[PDB]
Amino acid sequence: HMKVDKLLVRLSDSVGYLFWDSATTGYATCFVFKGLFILTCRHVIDSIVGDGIEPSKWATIIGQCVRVTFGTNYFFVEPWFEIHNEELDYAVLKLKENGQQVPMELYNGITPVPLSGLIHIIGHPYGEKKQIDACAVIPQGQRAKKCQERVQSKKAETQRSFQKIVHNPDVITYDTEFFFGASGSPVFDSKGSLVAMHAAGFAYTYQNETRSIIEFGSTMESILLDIKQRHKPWYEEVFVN
Repeated sequence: HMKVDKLLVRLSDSVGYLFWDSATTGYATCFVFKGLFILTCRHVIDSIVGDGIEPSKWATIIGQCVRVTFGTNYFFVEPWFEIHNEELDYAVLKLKENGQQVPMELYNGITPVPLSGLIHIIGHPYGEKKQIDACAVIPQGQRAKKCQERVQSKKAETQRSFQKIVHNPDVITYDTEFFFGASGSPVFDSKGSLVAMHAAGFAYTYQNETRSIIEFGSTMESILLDIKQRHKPWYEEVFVN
């Protein structure tokens, strides 16, 4: 369908390339969540700050070492780091206005989480050009079976490893090229409505190729509930008011 394809091209203007150069250098994907606030994965912030830094200083380091481009066209973020979560692997940052127009926010209400079918992901695999990809949902009930099949096929040449996606309705699973460094990329359902944020996969190297057993992202519903419970005053000023 092309009306959805034209919609996803429009939405892709809200998907950003996050770059950092701190003690290390790297990139990730992010997207405008609500207003000036962007979303990315929590493990990305951990890579920016690195290990052994007091929490009082993360906001200053983030403000000093992060830049975001949605295309001199870039945004800094505010030295502010308060809404985030390790298990759901999300982090909110706030863009600093600089006269350039902020792209439209992508959170557009309570999209149902697709239990099967097709989803779309927008982001920057390999830290290169922005891409829009279509992926098939892997239903929850087939996750454990899919993982063992593919591990055994390779060994032909356990499930304690995968037991963070097995009974987790808070994630969608799928197979995507966005495994290659596009963590933080927003995930859309077949209508082009924001449903999730791509998180990670299960990396391994086989015949000198880096591959992944399965990929997953945390649902917007689970992220928003966490924000609603843990940061109710912030939720009401940003989402309600």
